[PDB]
Amino acid sequence: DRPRFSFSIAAREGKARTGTIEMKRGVIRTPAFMPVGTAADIILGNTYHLMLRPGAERIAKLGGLHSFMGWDRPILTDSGGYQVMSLSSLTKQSEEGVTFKHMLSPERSIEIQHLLGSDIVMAFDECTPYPATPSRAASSMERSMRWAKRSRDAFDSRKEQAENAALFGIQQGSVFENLRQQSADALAEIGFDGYAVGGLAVGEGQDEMFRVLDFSVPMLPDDKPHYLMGVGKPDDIVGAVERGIDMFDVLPTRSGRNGQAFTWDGPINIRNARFSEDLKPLDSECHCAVCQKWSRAYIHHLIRAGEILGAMLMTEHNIAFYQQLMQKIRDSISEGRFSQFAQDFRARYFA
Amino acid sequence: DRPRFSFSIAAREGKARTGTIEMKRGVIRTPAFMPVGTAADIILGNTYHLMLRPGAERIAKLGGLHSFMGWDRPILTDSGGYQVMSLSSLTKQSEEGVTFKHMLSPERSIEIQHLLGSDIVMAFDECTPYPATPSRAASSMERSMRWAKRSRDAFDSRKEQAENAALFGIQQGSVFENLRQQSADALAEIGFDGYAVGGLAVGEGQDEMFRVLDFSVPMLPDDKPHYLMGVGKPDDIVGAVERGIDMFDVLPTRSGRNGQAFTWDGPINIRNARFSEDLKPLDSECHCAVCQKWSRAYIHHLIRAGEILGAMLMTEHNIAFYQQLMQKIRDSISEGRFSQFAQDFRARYFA
Ligand SMILES: CNc1nc2c(CCc3ccc(C(F)(F)F)cc3)c3[nH]c(N)nc(=O)c3cc2[nH]1
Ligand SMILES: CNc1nc2c(CCc3ccc(C(F)(F)F)cc3)c3[nH]c(N)nc(=O)c3cc2[nH]1
Ligand SMILES: [Zn+2]
Ligand SMILES: [Zn+2]
Repeated sequence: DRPRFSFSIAAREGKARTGTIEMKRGVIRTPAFMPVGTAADIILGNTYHLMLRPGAERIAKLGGLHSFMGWDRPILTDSGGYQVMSLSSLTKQSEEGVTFKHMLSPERSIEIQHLLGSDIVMAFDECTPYPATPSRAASSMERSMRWAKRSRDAFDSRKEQAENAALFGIQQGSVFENLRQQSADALAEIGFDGYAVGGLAVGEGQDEMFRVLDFSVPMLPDDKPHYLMGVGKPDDIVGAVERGIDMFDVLPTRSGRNGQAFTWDGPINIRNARFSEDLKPLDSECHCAVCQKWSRAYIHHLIRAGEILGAMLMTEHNIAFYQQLMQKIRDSISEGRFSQFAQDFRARYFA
Repeated sequence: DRPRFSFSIAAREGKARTGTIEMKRGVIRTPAFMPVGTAADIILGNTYHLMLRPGAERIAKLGGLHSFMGWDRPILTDSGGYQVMSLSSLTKQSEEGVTFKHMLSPERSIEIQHLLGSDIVMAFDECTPYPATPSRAASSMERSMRWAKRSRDAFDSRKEQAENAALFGIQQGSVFENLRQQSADALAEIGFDGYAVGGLAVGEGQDEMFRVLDFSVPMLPDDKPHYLMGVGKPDDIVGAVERGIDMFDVLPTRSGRNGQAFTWDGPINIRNARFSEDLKPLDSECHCAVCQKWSRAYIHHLIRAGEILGAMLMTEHNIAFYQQLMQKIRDSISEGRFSQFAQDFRARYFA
């Protein structure tokens, strides 16, 4: 039987790594893309949504999220505070947690994720808004580190969870190297199964995000997986892998419902009239079932007609494109040609 | 190679028949349900929509509807006037045809259907509004019969169409037995490959529809297929088969996008809170892939969350339910137990 959690690195090129995470419910090939489940080796559950509808205790009554969704492989859940702060109408923050229109604390977040039955559990953190002053970023990061210890202790108190799931800590510190270092040190002292880079993809832009990754990822333990939260476009993924990221989480699903398809030649808006007579598939190389069978012209027609089928075909293609991207990344690292792949990818994607 | 068109009756029970239509692109088992293609042995194309977007000449440039949609089996198209009269903003009717905000005439309707490349072509008719006085129903039916002859002649003038497609005539006459008889006589004198009962499912209600079918279907040639246009709910289908109908055309697709699932125990609205914890599949006997894998509770969750996936699962189930219904109808007629099936179906569907 597979272990609770075991990360092995099979090959490296620069800071890029490729390998596997073994968990009880399956193996996760890295670098990994983790799509939303309601849209792969692992999918994301939506803690914030589920805790409100139908509620975590109701999901548990129905047998947990794996049974509920019909997915027997690993599931990752976020800790819910990012979404509370982004989407909730009124919020009140304190050392105990966040109250919103409900109190979400480290202990309650871990318990919710336990009731949902997810395999990779995120610590309950605060995603510092951007921009942040050094003082505010430090106070925020310090609270997140106290919450990371509380998250660790709550997870360890639940036997079923401690024995069968894994817990990731989340680095904060905004764009400041010294605070990122303090955060990494605090997380490593507590000890986690994996480490996420939090507080990015919050308006800073790709150049700044990459600059922060340049110094932040090496601060995390090398022998554990690195998860960049909230990222991202295909070019963000490639650049983050070049900087040592192993795991990524939404755009392909959102894009698919809004007319946007990803291709090796960049994104296209299939509703544009230039596709009305285009008999090529969405992407010329894509092996997905949509591209095996249907043209841009027909998908354009369906979306313009308001047919749900059009958006679903777009979404299927986008998810498959992302997984082909991840496979090409894994193969190129394993073959020692990832630097060349990244160069060729960018030249064509942006041409 | 299959013939252009050949209808064979394999078994009968009362007025009900089961058999096959052979056409060049495939065999159609009857009684047949014909779903919309943009949602089976045959699908429906949407003449009215296609003639406006992208236009019939553009569909032909793209290789015809079979290539466009990725469907190599038979396609049926309506003649477009029903939809023009239902949906168009302004219309002007004359002996030549209908002008609307375009002129659609028998000749142009046949040409459009030729450019689309459909296999079963409907004559261009007028669906008389309900209720209609005897005088208005007669004048309308008489115009439709003149248009049926023009449709026949236009179809026969196009070699590719005459040699590879089939043409159905459409009976009109509102609810009046004498006019239905005159219409059937006129259509049989012209000669068609199949015969549709038009002018029903326009607000008259099931009792009146069945009363009209009781006398109208026997007026059509017994040795040719009978297509009831616009029908309908599962109970309408069963009763129409009991009255000699062989072919049916939308509700399962519309219902699937509006929260309604068909089951052997009647329709259910999956958004209702009573399904939020219901672990049973949509239908307890359905063999479709949705019912093999997911619960009412999860489909409820997806639709309530606004996820496109929920509506698509509902639609897949509804289409599959309809096809299981048709298979049970065909099998029960072939086995001589259709009368019993209809009785058992109604008792449970309405319980
Ligand atoms: C978009 N930018 C971004 N997203 C971020 C997220 C949310 C991750 C998430 C949550 C739920 C889903 C769901 F679709 F499955 F619902 C998908 C992804 C973060 N989460 C935490 N905990 N700390 C962070 O510092 C952080 C930074 C993030 N930047
Ligand atoms: C709803 N009631 C109804 N629909 C009727 C229709 C439309 C059939 C049709 C057209 C297009 C589609 C599409 F979904 F594929 F687009 C699907 C079905 C009739 N059509 C003609 N020609 N004469 C009639 O006398 C008649 C009576 C009809 N009663
Ligand atoms: Zn594709
Ligand atoms: Zn089903």
